[PDB]
Amino acid sequence: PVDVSVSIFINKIYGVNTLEQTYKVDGYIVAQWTGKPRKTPGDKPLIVENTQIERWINNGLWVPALEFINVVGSPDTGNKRLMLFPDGRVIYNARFLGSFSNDMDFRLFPFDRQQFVLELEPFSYNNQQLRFSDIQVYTENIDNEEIDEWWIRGKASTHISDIRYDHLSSVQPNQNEFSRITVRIDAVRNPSYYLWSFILPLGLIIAASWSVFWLESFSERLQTSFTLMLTVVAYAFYTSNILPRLPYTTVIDQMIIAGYGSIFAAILLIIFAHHRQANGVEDDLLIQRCRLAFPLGFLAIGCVLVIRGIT
Amino acid sequence: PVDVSVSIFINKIYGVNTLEQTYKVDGYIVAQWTGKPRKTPGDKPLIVENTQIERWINNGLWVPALEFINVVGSPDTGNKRLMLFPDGRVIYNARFLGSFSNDMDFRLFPFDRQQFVLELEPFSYNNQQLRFSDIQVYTENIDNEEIDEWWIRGKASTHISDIRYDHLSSVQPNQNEFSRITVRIDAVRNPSYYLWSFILPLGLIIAASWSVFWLESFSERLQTSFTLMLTVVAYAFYTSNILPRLPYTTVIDQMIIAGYGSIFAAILLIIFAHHRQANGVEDDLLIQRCRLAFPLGFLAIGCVLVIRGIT
Amino acid sequence: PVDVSVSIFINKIYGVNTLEQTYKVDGYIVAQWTGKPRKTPGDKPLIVENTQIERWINNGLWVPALEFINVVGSPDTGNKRLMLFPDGRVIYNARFLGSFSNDMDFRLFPFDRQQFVLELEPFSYNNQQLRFSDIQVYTENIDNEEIDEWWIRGKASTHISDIRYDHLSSVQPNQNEFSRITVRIDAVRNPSYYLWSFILPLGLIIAASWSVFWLESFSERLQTSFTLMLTVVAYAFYTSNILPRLPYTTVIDQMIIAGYGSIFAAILLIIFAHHRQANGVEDDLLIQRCRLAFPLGFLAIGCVLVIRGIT
Amino acid sequence: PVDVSVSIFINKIYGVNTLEQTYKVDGYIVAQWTGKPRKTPGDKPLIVENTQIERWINNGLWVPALEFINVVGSPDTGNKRLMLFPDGRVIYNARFLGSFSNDMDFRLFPFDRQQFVLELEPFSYNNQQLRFSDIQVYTENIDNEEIDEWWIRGKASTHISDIRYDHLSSVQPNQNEFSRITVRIDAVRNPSYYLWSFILPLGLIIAASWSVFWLESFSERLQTSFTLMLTVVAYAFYTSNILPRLPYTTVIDQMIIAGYGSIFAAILLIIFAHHRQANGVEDDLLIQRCRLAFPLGFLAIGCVLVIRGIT
Amino acid sequence: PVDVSVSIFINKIYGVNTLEQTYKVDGYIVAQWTGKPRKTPGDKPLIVENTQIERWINNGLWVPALEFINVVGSPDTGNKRLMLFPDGRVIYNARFLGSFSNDMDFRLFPFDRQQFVLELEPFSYNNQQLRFSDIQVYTENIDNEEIDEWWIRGKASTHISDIRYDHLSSVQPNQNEFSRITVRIDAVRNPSYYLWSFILPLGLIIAASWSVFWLESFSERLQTSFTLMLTVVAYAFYTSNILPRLPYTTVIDQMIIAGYGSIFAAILLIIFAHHRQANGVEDDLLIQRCRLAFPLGFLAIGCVLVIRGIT
Ligand SMILES: CCCCCCCC/C=C/CCCCCCCC(=O)O[C@H](COC(=O)CCCCCCCCCCCCCCC)COP(=O)(O)OC[C@@H](O)CO
Repeated sequence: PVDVSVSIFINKIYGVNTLEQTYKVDGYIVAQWTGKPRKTPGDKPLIVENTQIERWINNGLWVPALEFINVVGSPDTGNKRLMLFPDGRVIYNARFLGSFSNDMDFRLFPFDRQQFVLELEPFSYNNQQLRFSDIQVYTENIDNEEIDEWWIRGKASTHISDIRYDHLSSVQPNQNEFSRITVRIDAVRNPSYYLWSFILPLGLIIAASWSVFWLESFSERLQTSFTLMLTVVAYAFYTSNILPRLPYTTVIDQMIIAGYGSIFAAILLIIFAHHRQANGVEDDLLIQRCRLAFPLGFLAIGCVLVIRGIT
Repeated sequence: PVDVSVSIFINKIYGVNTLEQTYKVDGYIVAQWTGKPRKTPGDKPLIVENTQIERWINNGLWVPALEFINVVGSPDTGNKRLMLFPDGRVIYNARFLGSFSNDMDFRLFPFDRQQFVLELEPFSYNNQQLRFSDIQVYTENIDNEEIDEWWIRGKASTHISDIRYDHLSSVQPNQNEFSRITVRIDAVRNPSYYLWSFILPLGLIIAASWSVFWLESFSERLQTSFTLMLTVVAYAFYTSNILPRLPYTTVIDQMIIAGYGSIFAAILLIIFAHHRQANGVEDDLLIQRCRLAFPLGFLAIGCVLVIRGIT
Repeated sequence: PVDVSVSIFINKIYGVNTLEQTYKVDGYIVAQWTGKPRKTPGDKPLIVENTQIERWINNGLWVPALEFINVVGSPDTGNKRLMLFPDGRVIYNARFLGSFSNDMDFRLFPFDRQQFVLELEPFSYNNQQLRFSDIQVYTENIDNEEIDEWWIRGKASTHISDIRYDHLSSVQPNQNEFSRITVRIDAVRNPSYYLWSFILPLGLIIAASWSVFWLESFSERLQTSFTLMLTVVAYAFYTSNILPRLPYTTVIDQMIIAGYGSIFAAILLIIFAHHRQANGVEDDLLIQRCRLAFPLGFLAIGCVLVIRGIT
Repeated sequence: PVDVSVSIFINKIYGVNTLEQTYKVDGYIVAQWTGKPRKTPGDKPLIVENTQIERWINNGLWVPALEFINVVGSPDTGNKRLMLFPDGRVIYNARFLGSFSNDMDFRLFPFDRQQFVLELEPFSYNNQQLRFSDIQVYTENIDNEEIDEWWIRGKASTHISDIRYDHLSSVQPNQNEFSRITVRIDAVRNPSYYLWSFILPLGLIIAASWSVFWLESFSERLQTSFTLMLTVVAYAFYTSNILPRLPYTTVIDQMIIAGYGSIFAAILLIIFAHHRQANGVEDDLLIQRCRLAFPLGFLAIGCVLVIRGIT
Repeated sequence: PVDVSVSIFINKIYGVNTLEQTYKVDGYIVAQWTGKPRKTPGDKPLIVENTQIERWINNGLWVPALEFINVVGSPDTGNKRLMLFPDGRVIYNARFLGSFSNDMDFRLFPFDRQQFVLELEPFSYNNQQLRFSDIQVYTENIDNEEIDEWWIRGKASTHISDIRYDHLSSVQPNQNEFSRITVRIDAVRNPSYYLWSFILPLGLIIAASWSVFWLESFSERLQTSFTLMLTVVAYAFYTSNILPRLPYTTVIDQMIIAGYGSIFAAILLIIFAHHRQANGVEDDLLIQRCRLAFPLGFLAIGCVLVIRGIT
């Protein structure tokens, strides 16, 4: 088995696509193994750049192809380089930008924690085995972290494992296990834009909706409920036009649904308080009792949604 | 006829485009046939990766080109690999990401069932025949299925058939039939975001529109009908800005049309109840009889649309 | 002159871009001519696929380049293939996906008829002449036609003509005429989504705007006219956010302009009926006479626009 | 110096991007010079198409590279062709589609005049000099001009000049001057969609805003001013969602700003006319004097903006 | 060490993407070093263009690969050129268009200052050292500067430094330091569109919101507060649909939040002034005292945000 040591440098993680559950990573790959001794000009390391690599492969140089098994498409490889030492060592160094996919769950959207993952695996070998994985995310974004969309916690997690492919050759004593390198980078979204421009104003609109119980006429309470209903629709548009698309409801959308429910429940109470001929449009304490019971009932419902997400 | 056995691995189905009726599939192709015996270094399997394949074809190696006849454009092939055994077997292994087209019908949009299809066919041979097709959708997304946009039901359907091209050579005793592999994957859309953020609030807006018959003045009933009309337009915008574009009306759009109709029919009844000098603005039971007849009439219409889609 | 027979297969017409007046076509090209007799292995047809074609051209095989003179850019050619018969025949078979441009006129937008056009012409020869053109649009989309955006009427129109380039060599006895193949496919847009979700509700909003003449106060008529004006603006946004961009006004936009005009003309009549001290805010039959004259006047204007488009 | 004669054919100008100040041009380049006499098969012109050109360059054929110095990126060259005559002439013919940049000024947006520019220059030669430039915009779009986004006035302007690069070799007696071909095509935007769907309705909304001075109550005048303020915001959204993005204000945006100013100035006058206890809510001719002074003052302001743009 | 002198020409800086913190730069690279003397045809400079460069590298010409270490992906290189002098000098000249990333901070969005950065570094050498860097931004955009999105202040800053990579070979006496060229171009955004179409009208809407304290009824003050609340939501949509996406709040968004707060604080005061039975709906000077205290309190808050950004 040819031992291969790998170092991954991460320069930039960006472009998270929520519907496809993909993200872009730009960085370097440094693979190093040990072949047989060779003679190089000047008995010093020999450097072979981008298009000269292909001429060495045709002459019989063994350069294993390393594939990302989560990449969507083909990574946009930039500059490549080989460094053939006279004692046998070979260092392969490449620049990559690709779109990677992972199971990402945005159900706590403004406060979600993701885990960007890179999986590396030799494309056509089972007994060329990876030993060391060093991940150097040298971008110490701890400084000026508050201007970045994603905060990166911890350094990185590396893991060398053996993946078994049972859908393989009949003769598979050890001919169906492939070495795999997994890199995990934890991240936390930056909940400042979504906490000041989406959640705070939505709390004020819903809070102002309970003001409808302070008007002093049945006709006034009903008519201003439709303006409130139009305000929430105009707010669900401002939200859905900015927030990322998802196949489930986040915590912002569940507040909007509660906004529709609060206004609609107010309309039923306004109508019921007016047309029950036991309190009627005369002295009626159902409205006064509703000035207090509506904020409390909504606050309790806000707690049920706040424990559903955490659990 | 050279027998070819094919295995397709499906990694990711995503990016459904409703107007073009296309979708993206990423996975592997494994073709295997049996040529003539050859001598390989060490009498062990020989591996030929990406750019070394072209050097073997120039020397006379027979590598048939397999084409997807539903792909839109050219698939973005990544890593390729040949494995030439000494006893004659040849295994071709490639990575593909392409955009595939199929007749997709979204007329039940939030509850539609699709059928993603891959069709494979040799590009230039009629007596190189495919025998086996194994489809391994190993992505057991049954776990964490609720965070995915599409739920995949069943395993997969494979079928090897013979397609006849009558627009072909004059001498076509058997020279116009091509083997074809068809793969079908059933799917069901995830109706949670569209059932809580589009259908439920739309039911509340239309339900609140019937509240206009509880106001106690002709001037009030007419003026609040225009606010309701503005609310539905503001809702048709919030819907059309998120839902996928289609050349027909889905079930959400047919509710919006009923929303316009309900408000417009209310305006005619409000005006007619006021200007018929047989009940007039005095004691008038046409409005009271309309507090009940409007929700029932709309509920019945909702059933007609609910049976049109199923049938 | 080398006679060339051409067959075009059309698989998919989609992606109409209204501003650029381009559309995408995916299909096959089959060119067939007759060269000089050659000797092939086994005295049977010889097949030369994608990258092996270039090795035959370098050895002196004559493969004329056929260009689409309406394509915007360069078509994305997929698989290619040559079939060299021993008696001299050569069949060239390629897969193309390109963006094609034609003079498209959308002035009747929801009911417009287009004409998708493909123009083929040898890139560098004047006495290599095309004789036969067969267009096989085998996609019998007559079934499930109602789920497609474009309905295709008729089969196809083919035409072989000679284009003269006067901007050419001084010696042009016949050295400036190029054979050209023109393919025309008629189509009609699917006017169901645009007839139920854009035209019908717009007719209801404008019809409900004439209800402003049934209110019984000058203050009420004026104030509800501004809500109507806001409704039409909110509707012109919902329309312009979905309809394709164009450099002229379609029939939907001309109804919106009439919507603005009807409301604005109503405001002038409401104000004039109140401030003319010959009928004044007292008994005034100008408003009653306007309950009828407004729908009729608007209906007549709708006919003028309905004959302008047809003519 | 090798004399080079150039002909540019323009097929399509489209895709104007206002923020980047770029546009797309599709057409042909025909370069012709005179080398040394050669012997061709049959003593007739020899044609060398796309990939065979590279084999002639390797054997020492001089084919200068012509670069567009305004192109953003690299043009998407399609088919190429050489025509080597036996008497020495060489004709180079290529198909290009590229994105070109020029200083474009949209400050009169709906009535702006642009000037699409192509600049051509040999990439690495100073004494290979261009003599003739013929620009053949054969697209006589005078017919069906009204369905096109851009109207093209005049034919074309050509100019062969010498550009001096002072940032060049120390020995630059004449080794720093490069021949340059400049092509200019005048154009005028099609002001029909923007004159009927954006300017006319905006004139009606602002005109209807002056109707607020005809209501007969302080409470009514103030409340309907906020509906008008909401209408203009709803209109600035419909405008900014369709008009191209720019780093300055066009003439449409300056009308919207005047719309905000007119409504806001109306609010101050309504409040001031009510709370000055010299005319008060009693008989007050400041409002009546404002029914006339507001349209005139706004008309005069419209003239100041109409002379600022022209000057 | 081989001395390399570099000149960068900048043609166009555009396409700033605020979420990815990237921008596009188009220009030239001119590298010049001195190899060993060679014999050229005619004893004059020899020019080797695009595809002929690769044939010289295969024969042993040393052409170091220069990489941009901030580029996202791979730059779209256009025309290349070598100029081999007989005395040994070699000049490498290339055209590039790439997407570059830098730490960009938009927290003062309409008045932000950016710093576009290009970093150049040899890809595989440590003792090939860069000496001179000349940056020639010849685009004297001082003229017609007001039609450009970005104003460029100063000329350019160049810097040649040594970057140490400690993650490198065990034998690193000097084998881990790489020469680096850094180019910085200061810029200031053009605050005209965002100062007239976003900040001025937002100041008028908030100013008009304080007019609610001049109405003379509790019912009128409350109902027109909800129209104001709808206006601000309709304005936050018009803003968020045009302004660039960011992960923090700019100065425009902080005014919108103050707009929500001002209206919501007004609602509490309106309700409190009506339901405190010490001033009540009778003669109440809390509203009059609020006609003045609201503009002043908001003006002071506007100063706190105006000093937070500067500090
Ligand atoms: C299906 C609708 C489609 C289009 C929608 C149109 C938009 C809105 C609709 C309004 C009408 C709805 C039903 C109303 C039925 C009318 C009720 C009725 O029969 O009795 C009298 C008729 O009205 C009158 O005075 C006027 C006499 C004529 C009757 C009504 C006016 C013409 C209606 C124009 C229709 C458009 C046709 C064209 C469509 C393209 C009124 O009592 P009256 O006199 O004691 O007091 C009136 C006061 O002004 C003085 O006291």
